This record gives sequence, structure tokens and C-alpha cells, in this order.
Amino acid sequence: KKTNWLKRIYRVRPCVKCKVAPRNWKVKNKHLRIYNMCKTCFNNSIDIGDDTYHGHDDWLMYA
Amino acid sequence: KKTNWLKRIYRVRPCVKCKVAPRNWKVKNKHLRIYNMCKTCFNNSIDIGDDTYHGHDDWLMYA
Ligand SMILES: Nc1ncnc2c1ncn2[C@@H]1O[C@H](COP(=O)(O)OP(=O)(O)O)[C@@H](O)[C@H]1O
Ligand SMILES: Nc1ncnc2c1ncn2[C@@H]1O[C@H](COP(=O)(O)OP(=O)(O)O)[C@@H](O)[C@H]1O
Ligand SMILES: [Cl-]
Ligand SMILES: [Zn+2]
Ligand SMILES: [Zn+2]
Repeated sequence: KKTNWLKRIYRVRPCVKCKVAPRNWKVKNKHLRIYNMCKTCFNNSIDIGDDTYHGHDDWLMYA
Repeated sequence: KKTNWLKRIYRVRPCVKCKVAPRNWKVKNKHLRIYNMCKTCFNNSIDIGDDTYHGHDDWLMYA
């Protein structure tokens, strides 16, 4: 059930910048990192000079 | 925001056995463990001989 909760929280938090697309993520190690923004908004953030929305949280994948 | 998510998931999952009371939990280390059952149902499970509902998940408290 932890895995279904991770999935549920991933599906209810859209990108903070565009409010439509899902967030980017990576499986680092044995942690899942959910970044604040989709990939397209993150790259845009780099081009326009804004980093106010950079960030992420980590969730581990056991139990 | 991770902390508000942990709180949200704790508030939406009641005890698996009695379906009313919130689950028991402990802060082990720097992990939060949410057990499957309230304390009163867990102790009952020990007295009646059923362990079908024993278990828990772990959530870390960073990011
Ligand atoms: N898609 C994204 N949305 C928001 N923040 C991001 C995104 N991608 C990268 N970042 C930011 O980049 C920084 C770290 O990059 P990352 O590759 O996660 O870690 P590492 O330092 O291991 O490469 C963090 O502050 C992270 O929030
Ligand atoms: N309230 C509860 N609800 C469900 N399972 C429980 C509960 N309390 C203890 N358990 C079970 O007891 C076992 C481990 O006990 P616990 O104290 O969490 O770990 P430790 O082995 O570090 O003492 C686990 O299988 C756990 O699910
Ligand atoms: Cl977690
Ligand atoms: Zn976006
Ligand atoms: Zn109960």
C-alpha cells in the first residue's frame, strides 16, 4: 500500500509552475525524488532566470 | 510541503481493523513508521491470536 500512496500523491500534485503537467522525478538509489516542476517548466526556469520554484522532496521505497 | 503530505496521508487512513480510530505510529530515528492498527486494536489482536493485520510503513522526514 505504500506504493499506491506514492502513486496517489504523484497523481494529485501537478507542476507548481504550469499547474497542468505532472512533475518530473528521478529514482536516485532507493529513493524517489519528486521535483517541483515538469521538465519543460524547469528548463524554462533556467532560460528566464527564475529559480523561485526549484526544489523537490524524497520518498523511500520500502515498507 | 512533504510534512503536510505525511499529515494528510495519516489523517485519511484509519485503523484497518476498526475503521474508526487513527493508526498508531512511532518516530524511530529519523523515520516515521505508521502501523496498520490503533493501539487498542493491536493489543486485542495479540489477545485473540490474530496477526493478519500486523504491519506498518516507513516514511522519512526530510526534503
Ligand atoms: N524539474 C525540476 N523542478 C524543480 N527543481 C528542480 C528540477 N530539476 C532539478 N531541480 C533542482 O536542481 C537541484 C538538484 O538537482 P538534482 O539533479 O535533483 O540533484 P543532484 O544534485 O543529485 O544532481 C535541486 O535544487 C532541484 O530542486
Ligand atoms: N499498532 C500496530 N499495528 C499493526 N502492526 C503492529 C502494531 N504494532 C506493532 N506491530 C508489528 O510489530 C512488528 C514490529 O514491531 P516494532 O516495535 O514496529 O518494530 P521493532 O521490531 O523495532 O520493535 C511489526 O510487524 C509491526 O507491524
Ligand atoms: Cl517517504
Ligand atoms: Zn510545468
Ligand atoms: Zn482500531
